[PDB]
Amino acid sequence: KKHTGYVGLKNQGATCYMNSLLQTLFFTNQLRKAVYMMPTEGDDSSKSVPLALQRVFYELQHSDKPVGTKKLTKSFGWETLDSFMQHDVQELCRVLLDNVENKMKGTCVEGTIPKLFRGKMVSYIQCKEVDYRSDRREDYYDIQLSIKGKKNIFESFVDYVAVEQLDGDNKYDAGEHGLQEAEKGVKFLTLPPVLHLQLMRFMYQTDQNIKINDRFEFPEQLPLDEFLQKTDPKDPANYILHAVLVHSGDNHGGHYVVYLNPKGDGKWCKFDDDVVSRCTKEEAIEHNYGGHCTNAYMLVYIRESKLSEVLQAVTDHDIPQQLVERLQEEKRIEAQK
Repeated sequence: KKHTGYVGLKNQGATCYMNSLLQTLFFTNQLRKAVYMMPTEGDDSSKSVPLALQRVFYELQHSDKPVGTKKLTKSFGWETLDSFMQHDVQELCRVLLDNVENKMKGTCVEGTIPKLFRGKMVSYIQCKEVDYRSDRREDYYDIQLSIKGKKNIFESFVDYVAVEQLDGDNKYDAGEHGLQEAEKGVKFLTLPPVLHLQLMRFMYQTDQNIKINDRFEFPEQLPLDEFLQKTDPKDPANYILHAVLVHSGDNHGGHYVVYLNPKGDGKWCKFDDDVVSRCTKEEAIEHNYGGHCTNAYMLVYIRESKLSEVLQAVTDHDIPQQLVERLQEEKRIEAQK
């Protein structure tokens, strides 16, 4: 806190990726401000995920001491020894962001989650020998990128938009045209201001969940224009690395950490539960490539054109005085035992 200006989160069990994700969301300043503005005055403290996230964020903004998350884990009901071990980071991110997206309905920050995180892609099936095509628009809040046998993020995105062949016994049911040989793939229509990329190191013969510790390179600056169906000359898809969520160890267990440059200025900090320290750019990026068991499993990028708005400064006045009073009360009631 005193070294860095940022406070850590308590170790309170095998919550795995949770503390890492919480710092990542907290330092999505535009999301943080919108989270503070949610009308939770009449919410039950034991049950409200929205209020629970306001508390963690408030504590992360104000506290000099490591911040606790028991009321938050309670609120979305992941309380068992291995509850976080049975889920992955994108599943947790969906729970938190869905709950927060609901409460923002009928408020000045409605549709903050889609605005920040939601992109558009087209899933197509095109028949080869008959004139039939099926195009369906899909929304995504995150991308699961294949890393096995891939050297870098570029090769992952190439693999993601690669054409799959439907041949032989795997022919596509084209209705009136019967079974048909077809091509199946996805194209990107839009990339969102805040890009959540999970690296599929943790995957499912042998009936075992395994961790791939192979070298996988990701850059500081990531150009994605070449993966868009139609690019905008005014707004190119140039992305800036904001967060590197790191796991040290193997499939069964290990240590979770997040590297952030919160202001998007290339000044990196390591967030290790209660311990926040300054680190080199090299430690945050290159040292988490893995290869020949400490490596990245999730990357956050922010679109260069949206960086200053996404990372817009947060002051103490951005927290509604009502909300401040309710958490001020909670801290006083607990200080009576």
